[PDB]
Amino acid sequence: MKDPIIIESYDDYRYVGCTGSPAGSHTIMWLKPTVNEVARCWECGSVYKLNPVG
Ligand SMILES: [Zn+2]
Repeated sequence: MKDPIIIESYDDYRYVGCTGSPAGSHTIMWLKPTVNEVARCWECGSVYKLNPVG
């Protein structure tokens, strides 16, 4: 929940899709960090972050 993984957004509130890793580890699933915030998986359990990017 610091800064684990980056999802390049261009919106403040956008979703993510992971499969665990670039190495295809689990299924596919969908989360949403926010510019201020973070979000956790349930399959890999990785936390993911949004960026302030415009
Ligand atoms: Zn995952």
